[PDB]
Amino acid sequence: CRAGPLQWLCEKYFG
Repeated sequence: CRAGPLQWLCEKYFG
């Protein structure tokens, strides 16, 4: 996932 503010959130939850 793109390194946005929700990088951690995107990778951990949204794949």
